[PDB]
Amino acid sequence: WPLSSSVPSQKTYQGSYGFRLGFLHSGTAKSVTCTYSPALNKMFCQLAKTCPVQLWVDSTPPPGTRVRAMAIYKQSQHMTEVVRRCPHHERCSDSDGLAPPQHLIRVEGNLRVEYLDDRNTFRHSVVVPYEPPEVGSDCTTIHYNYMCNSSCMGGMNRRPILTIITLEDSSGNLLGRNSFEVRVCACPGRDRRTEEENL
Ligand SMILES: [Zn+2]
Repeated sequence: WPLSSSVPSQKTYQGSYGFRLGFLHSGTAKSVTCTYSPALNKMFCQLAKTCPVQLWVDSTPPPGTRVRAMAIYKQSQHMTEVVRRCPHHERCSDSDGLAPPQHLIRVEGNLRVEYLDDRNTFRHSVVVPYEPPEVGSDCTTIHYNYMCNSSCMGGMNRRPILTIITLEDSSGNLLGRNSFEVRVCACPGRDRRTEEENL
């Protein structure tokens, strides 16, 4: 696969709308589906399972705002390599009828989801309309699904990745950015507790 000639910025930018991310406070019981470590800024999740990510703003972005998610390798020497699904999963029969079979990150439960293969940078990304929080709610939740394990040979192959979440206006202008590390693994709860053990 062709390397990208560029690397997306991962610099945090709250912007005019005071944009940042939140995650459920899920703990590390062995049963948890998805769990986020504030100390590591790292989400631990399972293949193809719901991964809630919260959008928090201080003021409401204008109508037509969109929310984009994109993965990059965390290690500088792999950064120009496009993060994609391994050949095995690229060929498996788990299509949801909306997502490209090579894309690592999907969004579930949203029929307005849109996927992009960037024709210049080669990066994959997934975008949904920004929706303000339901009345009485403090944030907007997106349900992401990661469609390969961190260990997948011929794919991520045990290399750490970051998900970059950006807010953009209807014309593509950057309004906000935040990011977090992701490990897609068999037992998120155990793995988080173990990785934090090294602190
Ligand atoms: Zn895979």
